[PDB]
Amino acid sequence: SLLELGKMILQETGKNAITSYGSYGCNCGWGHRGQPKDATDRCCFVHKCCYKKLTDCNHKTDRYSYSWKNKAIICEEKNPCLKEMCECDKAVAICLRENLDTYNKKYKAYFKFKCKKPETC
Ligand SMILES: CCCCCCCCCCCC(=O)O
Repeated sequence: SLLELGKMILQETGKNAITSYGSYGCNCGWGHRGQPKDATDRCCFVHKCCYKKLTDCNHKTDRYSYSWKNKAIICEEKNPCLKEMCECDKAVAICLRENLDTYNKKYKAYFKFKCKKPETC
């Protein structure tokens, strides 16, 4: 669920997920995908594409089990779909942390309506 996603992003990036990524670029947070503005935004593009494959569960509302042990995310979910959801989330948290070097506050509250049509997943 969004609960787990936000906890993973805070643990890896050190940033509040809604404030920093809830409206970042053309792909992070609310809305749909678009042409990424930078690397942080490409992370969220990949994340949303990763979510489209989850037909047997709900990425928004269904919670799953995971641990923050030794500064690393471990998915401890046995439900197959919720397991894929956890790995989708884990991937974006790690990806965003890796691109903290090029994170720019200008994209923080992006006007997502002017975003260009996204490429296919
Ligand atoms: C625990 C706090 C709840 C935050 C959950 C939403 C996460 C922020 C949205 C941006 C993540 C992304 O799209 O890559």
